[PDB]
Amino acid sequence: TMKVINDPIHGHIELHPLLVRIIDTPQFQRLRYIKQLGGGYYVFPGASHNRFEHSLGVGYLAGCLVHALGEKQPELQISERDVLCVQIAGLCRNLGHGPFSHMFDGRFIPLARPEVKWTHEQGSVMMFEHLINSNGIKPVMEQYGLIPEEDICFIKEQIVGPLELWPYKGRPENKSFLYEIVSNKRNGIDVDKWDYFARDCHHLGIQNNFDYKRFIKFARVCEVDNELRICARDKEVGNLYDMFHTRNSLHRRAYQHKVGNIIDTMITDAFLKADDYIEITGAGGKKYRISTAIDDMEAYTKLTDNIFLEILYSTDPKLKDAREILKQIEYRNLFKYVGETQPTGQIKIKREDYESLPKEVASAKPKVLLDVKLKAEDFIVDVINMDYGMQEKNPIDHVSFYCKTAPNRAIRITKNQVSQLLPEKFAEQLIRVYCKKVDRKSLYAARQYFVQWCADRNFTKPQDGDVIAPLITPQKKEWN
Amino acid sequence: TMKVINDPIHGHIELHPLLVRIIDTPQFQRLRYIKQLGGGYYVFPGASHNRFEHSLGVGYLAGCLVHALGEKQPELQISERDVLCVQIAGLCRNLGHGPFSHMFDGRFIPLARPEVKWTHEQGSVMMFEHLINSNGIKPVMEQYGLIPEEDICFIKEQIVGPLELWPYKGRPENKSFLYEIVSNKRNGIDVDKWDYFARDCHHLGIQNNFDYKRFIKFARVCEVDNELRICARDKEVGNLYDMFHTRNSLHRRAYQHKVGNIIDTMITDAFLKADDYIEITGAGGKKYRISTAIDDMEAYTKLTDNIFLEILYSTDPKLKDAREILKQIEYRNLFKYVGETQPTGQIKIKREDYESLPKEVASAKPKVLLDVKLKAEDFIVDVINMDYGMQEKNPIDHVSFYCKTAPNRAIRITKNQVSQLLPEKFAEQLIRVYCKKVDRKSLYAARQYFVQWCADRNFTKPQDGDVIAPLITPQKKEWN
Amino acid sequence: TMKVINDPIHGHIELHPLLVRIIDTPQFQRLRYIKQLGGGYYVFPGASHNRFEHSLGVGYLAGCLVHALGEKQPELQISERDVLCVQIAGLCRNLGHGPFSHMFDGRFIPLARPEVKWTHEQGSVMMFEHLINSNGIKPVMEQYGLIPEEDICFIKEQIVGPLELWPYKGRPENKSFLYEIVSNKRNGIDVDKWDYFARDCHHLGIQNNFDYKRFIKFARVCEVDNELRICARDKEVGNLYDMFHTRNSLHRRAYQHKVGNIIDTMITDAFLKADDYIEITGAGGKKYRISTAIDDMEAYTKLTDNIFLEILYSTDPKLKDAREILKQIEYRNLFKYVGETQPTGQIKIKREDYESLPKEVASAKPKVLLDVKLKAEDFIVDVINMDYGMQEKNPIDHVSFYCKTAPNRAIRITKNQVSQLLPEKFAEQLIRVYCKKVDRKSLYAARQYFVQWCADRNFTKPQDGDVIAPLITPQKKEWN
Amino acid sequence: TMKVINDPIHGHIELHPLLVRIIDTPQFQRLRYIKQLGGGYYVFPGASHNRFEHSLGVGYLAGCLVHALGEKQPELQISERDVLCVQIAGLCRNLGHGPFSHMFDGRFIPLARPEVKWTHEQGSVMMFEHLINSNGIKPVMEQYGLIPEEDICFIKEQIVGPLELWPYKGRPENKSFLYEIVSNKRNGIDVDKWDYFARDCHHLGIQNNFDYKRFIKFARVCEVDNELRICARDKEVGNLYDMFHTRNSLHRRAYQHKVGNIIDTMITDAFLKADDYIEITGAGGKKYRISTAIDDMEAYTKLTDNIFLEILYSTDPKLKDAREILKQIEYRNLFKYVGETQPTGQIKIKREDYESLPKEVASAKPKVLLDVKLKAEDFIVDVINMDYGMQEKNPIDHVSFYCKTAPNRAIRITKNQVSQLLPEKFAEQLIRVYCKKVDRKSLYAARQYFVQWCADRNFTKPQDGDVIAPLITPQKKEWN
Ligand SMILES: Nc1ncnc2c1ncn2[C@H]1C[C@H](O)[C@@H](COP(=O)(O)OP(=O)(O)OP(=O)(O)O)O1
Ligand SMILES: Nc1ncnc2c1ncn2[C@H]1C[C@H](O)[C@@H](COP(=O)(O)OP(=O)(O)OP(=O)(O)O)O1
Ligand SMILES: Nc1ncnc2c1ncn2[C@H]1C[C@H](O)[C@@H](COP(=O)(O)OP(=O)(O)OP(=O)(O)O)O1
Ligand SMILES: Nc1ncnc2c1ncn2[C@H]1C[C@H](O)[C@@H](COP(=O)(O)OP(=O)(O)OP(=O)(O)O)O1
Ligand SMILES: [Mg+2]
Ligand SMILES: [Mg+2]
Repeated sequence: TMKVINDPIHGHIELHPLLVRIIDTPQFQRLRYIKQLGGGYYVFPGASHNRFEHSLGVGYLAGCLVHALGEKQPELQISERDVLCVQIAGLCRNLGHGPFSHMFDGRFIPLARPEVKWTHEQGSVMMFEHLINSNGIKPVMEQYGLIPEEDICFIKEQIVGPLELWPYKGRPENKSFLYEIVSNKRNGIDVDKWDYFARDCHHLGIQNNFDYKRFIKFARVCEVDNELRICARDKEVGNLYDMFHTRNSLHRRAYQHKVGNIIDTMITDAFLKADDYIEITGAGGKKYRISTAIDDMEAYTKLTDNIFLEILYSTDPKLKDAREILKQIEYRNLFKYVGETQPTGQIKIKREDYESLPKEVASAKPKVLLDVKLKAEDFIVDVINMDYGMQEKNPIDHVSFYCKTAPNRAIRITKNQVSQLLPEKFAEQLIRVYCKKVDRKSLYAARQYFVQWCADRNFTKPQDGDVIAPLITPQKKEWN
Repeated sequence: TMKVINDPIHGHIELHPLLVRIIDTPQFQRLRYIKQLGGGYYVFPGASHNRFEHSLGVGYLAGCLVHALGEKQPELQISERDVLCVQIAGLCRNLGHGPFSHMFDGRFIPLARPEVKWTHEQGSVMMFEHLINSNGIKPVMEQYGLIPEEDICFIKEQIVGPLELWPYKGRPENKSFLYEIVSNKRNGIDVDKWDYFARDCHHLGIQNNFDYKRFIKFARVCEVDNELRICARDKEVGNLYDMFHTRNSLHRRAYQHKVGNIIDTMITDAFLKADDYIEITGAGGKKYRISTAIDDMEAYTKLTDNIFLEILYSTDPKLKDAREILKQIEYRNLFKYVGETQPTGQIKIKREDYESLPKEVASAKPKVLLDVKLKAEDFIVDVINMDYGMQEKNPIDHVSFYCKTAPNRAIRITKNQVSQLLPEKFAEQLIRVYCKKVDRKSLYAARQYFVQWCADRNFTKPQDGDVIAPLITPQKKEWN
Repeated sequence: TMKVINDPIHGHIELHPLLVRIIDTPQFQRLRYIKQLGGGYYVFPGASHNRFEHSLGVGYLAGCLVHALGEKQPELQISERDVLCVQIAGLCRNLGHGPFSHMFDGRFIPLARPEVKWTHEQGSVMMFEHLINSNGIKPVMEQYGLIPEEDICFIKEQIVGPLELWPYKGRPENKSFLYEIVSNKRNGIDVDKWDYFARDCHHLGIQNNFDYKRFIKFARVCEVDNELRICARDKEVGNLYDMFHTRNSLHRRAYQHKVGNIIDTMITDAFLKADDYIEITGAGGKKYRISTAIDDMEAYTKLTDNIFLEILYSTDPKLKDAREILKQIEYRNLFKYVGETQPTGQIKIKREDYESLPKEVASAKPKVLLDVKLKAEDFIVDVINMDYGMQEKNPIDHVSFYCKTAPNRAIRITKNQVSQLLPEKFAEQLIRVYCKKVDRKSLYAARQYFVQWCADRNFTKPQDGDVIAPLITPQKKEWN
Repeated sequence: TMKVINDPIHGHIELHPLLVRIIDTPQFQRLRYIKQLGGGYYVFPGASHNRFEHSLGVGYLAGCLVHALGEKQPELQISERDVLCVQIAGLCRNLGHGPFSHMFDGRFIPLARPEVKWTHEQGSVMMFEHLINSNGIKPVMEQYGLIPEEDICFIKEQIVGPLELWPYKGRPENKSFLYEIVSNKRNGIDVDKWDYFARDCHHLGIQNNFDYKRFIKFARVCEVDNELRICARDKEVGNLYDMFHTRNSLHRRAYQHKVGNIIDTMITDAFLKADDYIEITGAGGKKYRISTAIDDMEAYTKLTDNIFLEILYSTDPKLKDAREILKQIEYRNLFKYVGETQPTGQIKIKREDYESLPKEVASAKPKVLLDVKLKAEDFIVDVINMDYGMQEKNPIDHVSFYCKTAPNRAIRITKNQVSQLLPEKFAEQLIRVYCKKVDRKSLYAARQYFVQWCADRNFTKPQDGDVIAPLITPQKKEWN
């Protein structure tokens, strides 16, 4: 019967035997060897935590919220079956993450298999399928009153959305609210965030400005457009705006730390140079690469942060180039950050243009004395899209609220009904430039190119522009 | 010699004997009987803390920062004398607060002595003067190397600004940075905030999004316009914006909680009805009122939260009206919140108009069935100015930064150099309306007046407008 | 309907309307004006907390545990009625505390009304009776399914024990376990402790070594001697020992801090000198003293920490003596701690003997040069009984455990089955001596008397004996 | 110049450039891949932390304490040189740890190379030597005013004790107190503990009962027996006893968790079965085993937790046996805990007897019906020595204290001068028995053997003895 796990964020979590059974598989335990924050550990030494513990946390909160709704509203007829299905989805939405988490689907796969479209969510589903089949979980699900045909569909839909109008098959419109819990496609307000805010802050040594327990206490289900949706108490609208401010602030300080990102980049680089030579045994002894392990779940199961050390410790001279990069990390000879700027007004930059940016920076011609001349391959240019989870859209516009005087009546709240101190935009781009040539003079040069390039493209003045390129900044009137 | 105090926020604080001597006086100990958050305790039961502990905290952080600067830059020639003066100012800037803190100078005095102009800062200075003189502190200051003539001036200036060009007398332009520590008139970034953020969050059960220790580690002094000012590392600019976001959020959730404010109001009302009958003995046996105790520091010394209980426990029928209000608080029959709205576009409301607003709301004529008709005296209207500490101004525009490549060279950073996700405005007004008549029907009515009044004045649509006044909201096109 | 309160220790607590109604009375709200830790605030400035918030906490935890038992074991047939009754007892066990909490029943009443026997528990019951009657709570109890005759008895028994074998009337032997929750007379393991551990640590700035949530998750009810009792999982026995270690450690560092205690003593002294002159209006306009207010609950209601300030701020020269003592506290001219010692071996000291100890210390004749000669009235001697809650008894010997392999079978665990690193004794006495004469030479003398007295009585050598009385310590062989 | 690192336990730590240089080496960065708590991660999912972060913490606290002593007492003439040497020793005392930390030197090496004597301390020294030489650190040490000949000796002595009367060469008797900071051989009170208490509690979700900051504030150096030693303020003696209670409690609940230990045991077993086949390249391409990598630091550098996954992911059938054990861990088919007991009175068990205990348990002949008969190889028996760090000795007897009235005069404090509630013994043994045969009937049998064996050897009655072996416990009178 049921187990208790002590978690520093949530305290003692009770786990239903079915969930234990799911947890105690190689597919799930694999998450113990995948850092939540990837290269962030190398900047924030507190951040040792792995996707495993985060997954328990999500599972538990999913459970908390669904239970709370059932207690508050029996009329919903939430069953233990529904509860466990939501918890399982909670536990399992991180199953698909690869080495160093977002480094893998955010940097490595895009560059190593550009044609394929892949997300950790896709992978979570496949890994889940594989986990169920490989471990005879279906019988156990039935033993506790679950219906695998319907429920496995439901669970997958919770994670990834429809597998193709009410587009969901796993549950009907009257249980629409269950899809809003683990991975909310409508506005991004889900228990996944709540766990990582708390867990990441605890580990990074930053403090979390969002109360998820509070939010659970005020959550109700109401009818909205013939769907039953989760609604938040009206006055909590400020807390929701703050939730996304907090998310943005965590990305600014931690998830997109300039050095954290450059380490992610150097690791990705090394993975690219090892991809040809590393072999991972999949189903039936068949062999895959780092970049193809995503095609066989038995291979993907063995693909974790360990790869990094496999490479670092290798003696094969095939891997000399990859290994040498990782060693530079250890000695802390990293590519050097040059600076940060943003596009101006309407200007927006797409993924297809990314490869051509180092070339543009090298093409800048600053009117300054240069010892060394720098080449496109010497520049790395990271473009980062910061938003409130919905590109240009305001997610609070996609949230339903209920007032105390009419608790069953859903309503909408506009930005102007809340505050004038809110942002007018909800998306932006940051551009970081780094140089692969580390010496004083290369770095000095790189600054001139960079700042010149900003001026050429009419980007925003880097904060330290006047100090790093005092001869370049005067040419631009707007800058001063 | 020196004492150690254990504080839940800062741990063990060391106190120089001179500071102990200052602390162990009636004037200072008085702060033990003054709640930091006033009426907020009646909403947030964690908020039992008094100004006393907050004052130690401020003192300590003042000391931390001044010491840190001296360690980092000996060339500043910060003396122990300077350190103690800053700490004393730190300890003493809350000396002038009255019962329930901001209730007293924010609500009570304005209404009870409208002709006088008064602030707790004014009072801190007078109370400090009184504390020094009444306790023979001057000899002790000299004993530890302080020069009372110069230093007492310095201390007062730190708290209140110039007592009347370099306008400060207590210290020269080369020590300009010492004025920026305890009460920063230039941009509001001071240790007072840092302590209350941490202390209030710990007690309220909210979490603080600002790392003051970090800020202290990155603080340097640089020349700016022939002044030596405290400068912050450039990349910490985001943390500063977040500091004020946090401040605004604390006000939204706690310091301006609608019910917290109404309790402050009811306490103010009771004080008004007792002001004629409560007598407080000042200097030479002379007697004062609650509203006149501010004229004699010996009387003000005895004016604390105790007044509230004096009134509650009184048997004198003179005080029946005041006592009856406090009893309604105990039974939780409070004035009832009707709703909240804001002015539109440019509209701004001054203090002189405040008294006339209940009258405007009563003058609204909603086209709805009314059992009761409500009068101006039945309405309370609270107008709340939310800003980043400098009305319409952005305080980060008044902050100086230094880059890592040129640490002595101060620079400025504009909003656009940081983010497009920042606010476009830095000030706003909230209007809350409450009704003194509590029954169902008076309340129902009050909602109609309120919503009608909003429509009449072209204010923003209250969030729950459609639910509380469904017959009123349709008339306004813009609202729907 | 139900309210949510944000508590820093427990987060958001939900409160049933009935409990709200009980809370929103003058008798309950009174607890807002009574410091949990009395004089400890004057040592630990974090400790601003009042009995009110503690009481909410205890209420909530009582609820948590009773709910957990019902969820785990439906066969117990715990009703909502039972739940609310336990919560009410939880909320209400601190109702009887007087000014500065344990100062009042621990020091003041014993000295001021020696003939009467009184405890805050007695008073909690009376105040509860008074609260129910004075506020028409009985109808509201019936409205929510409670049976006042039985339930009010039950609630009182939970707080104070039997009002006179199964000695309880409010509930039968089959619900015996409900008595173990709020105030466990059998072994002292109850939710009251769990709240104060957490709450006091949070405020004092100390850290709590006991996980009550864990304990709740492992709690079961089992049959023991034809009673149904709460049983703890066997392996949690170490945690229980640690619970009492933590309690003892809190008393050592905080609740019995030498200076905290002396302040309690000086406050008590001032109350004694004011007792004749302070009048408090009880039932029918009849008037009481501080020391007699315990006889009429209407008067006791108005007896709070406020008394302290009433006295401090008084101008009546009747109160000059009392007032002067409080002023010495403010200036921090406190009675001076001389030292601490313990009885040896079997020696135990009774409460009646307390009055004769100052006399013994003054009777010591140390062979040393004395400027001043000290008198019995110049000495204060505080005797403190430190135990695990049950004098000489080990409370874990009165705890029932269950094993995982037979969850319904209760068992006992002896000390030797746990560890040899546990204490061999569970009770002891500390003796502190203070001098009322504060000057260098009186204090120097006092140390000689004290240390001599220790030697005479064959008490333990004070830790600093050799430093304070180097001429006295050599005479005792055992000491060196 | 200097770097700042954000640590969740200590906040922002400043690092001197020299220390950064030491940190940014393969030898130091290796610690990132070694779990502080080894197998405890598999029980406490919060415990993801590695030795790396702990090492920074120790470095920083070493620095805090030495600085504090210098500030308090300039007469000590502590130089920046001394400071950095202490910090380097702090950073580097964990350099020698092997995979899963104490699993490696506590279980694996003892069994795999019984003839060799080895500790992580030995290895820390060797790894340090290797780190200095392999990275040209000596020049950098000289650049900052260090004298490698004297200082490297000093640093090593701090870690391991004398390398062979004042037995230390690195510094004279007048700087004796510097040896007490990083690794205190006299009484075990050092900054290593302080960091792990705080860091481990934060991660395990347990709470730490020891205030190291406080202790640093009250630490002074005094003369004791012609040495200058660190002394603690007398009244802090209780906090020290509590420090060790906390240590013992952490071991009870976490470091010696029965299942955590069994996982360590299964990992060890797998390492043994892989030891023959895993090869690790050391100096000059020469190859070592897991068990011999301790002989060449270049090989040891590459020996980390990674080994575990290397084995788990291997396809080599040489490793089938090792791999199969790790897989049982992943599926959570672990050896089963049977129970725990202790020796009685004087009985003590030496290391030489350990191998023979499974045999004794199998030799027990319980008078009960047995389906299966169990063999010595089916039993694991773990013997755990719990003490206060000094076997039978009380470490507080080896601590020096200073009183407030004579701060330069060291003194001693005995147990009886503190409390009678302290332990009478400071060392004990726990015996845990596990069965490798997991089925119902094997497990049932195992309990009979175990309990019978306890009875035979006159060990303490297992807590659940009566439930698991009701037929066996009656035979022993003492048990009942
Ligand atoms: N004393 C403690 N305090 C806090 N957390 C603990 C303590 N002991 C164990 N834990 C943690 C470790 C685990 O994540 C979780 C479960 O541990 P534990 O209760 O010992 O389970 P177990 O499986 O070992 O016991 P059993 O199977 O015998 O019930 O709680
Ligand atoms: N063991 C403790 N742990 C944490 N904080 C403590 C402890 N003991 C006391 N404190 C707190 C309470 C006070 O605010 C502050 C100082 O108390 P303390 O150190 O006992 O000074 P004291 O003035 O009582 O002793 P002395 O006058 O003999 O130096 O520290
Ligand atoms: N944003 C917040 N975060 C954390 N706690 C909060 C926040 N806002 C309020 N609290 C606390 C203060 C109270 O103790 C508790 C209840 O406050 P609140 O939810 O505002 O009730 P209320 O009575 O004002 O609203 P209503 O009656 O309109 O539901 O929550
Ligand atoms: N906003 C933040 N709040 C708290 N900690 C932070 C924040 N930003 C960074 N940190 C942490 C992460 C690192 O462990 C440590 C180093 O900080 P950081 O200033 O990012 O150094 P850096 O090397 O990237 O700056 P630079 O090299 O430009 O001086 O501080
Ligand atoms: Mg003292
Ligand atoms: Mg850097």
